[PDB]
Amino acid sequence: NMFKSKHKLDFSLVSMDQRGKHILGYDAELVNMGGYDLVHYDDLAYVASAHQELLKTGASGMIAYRYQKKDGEWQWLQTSSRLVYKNSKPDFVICTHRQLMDEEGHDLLGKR
Ligand SMILES: O=c1cc(-c2ccccc2)oc2c1ccc1ccccc12
Repeated sequence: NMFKSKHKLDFSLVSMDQRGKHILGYDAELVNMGGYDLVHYDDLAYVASAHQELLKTGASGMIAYRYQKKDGEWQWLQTSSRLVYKNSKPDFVICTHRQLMDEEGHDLLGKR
């Protein structure tokens, strides 16, 4: 139930596992989709704090949030993020996701 993806430092998508493409339901549309565009409104500030924590410390722990698929439906995801460096400089973002059920996302939502 877990899949990986790679993003630029603005979290625009670069590549994604074929497992994740089947869940999200979007390859041609993957490069046109910048960051924070398909994240739920109630999660944008919390999700942006993980982006700040990623750039500040180099890693972001598992956080639960809602992402919109192609069908318009919201998907509960929990993602851990790590940085890839090019000579000590941050280069890309590597994310590890896990597809969650609605009850699983609600339980992790109540932990923050
Ligand atoms: O909306 C972006 C896309 C993605 C994303 C996730 C799964 C599939 C495709 C894009 O997630 C994030 C985004 C931006 C900031 C994030 C911070 C922490 C964790 C995830 C973030």
